[PDB]
Amino acid sequence: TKCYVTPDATSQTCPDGQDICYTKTWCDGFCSSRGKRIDLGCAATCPKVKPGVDIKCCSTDNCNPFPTWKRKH
Repeated sequence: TKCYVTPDATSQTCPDGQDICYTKTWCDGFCSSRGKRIDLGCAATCPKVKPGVDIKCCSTDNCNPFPTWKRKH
């Protein structure tokens, strides 16, 4: 199982692997720093090419609480 964001339910799905939680976005800090951002997936590698979008990956499962919201949470 894994994480995600989509704050609605909890946010630990896409079993498949094995893999990671990846969240990639746009902004992170002041633009919309209280929704969201973020598209996420069931990973497949966080490399190191990024312009301006915030990309985080972490192996594990659920990684992730960090639903964060507004502030947490």
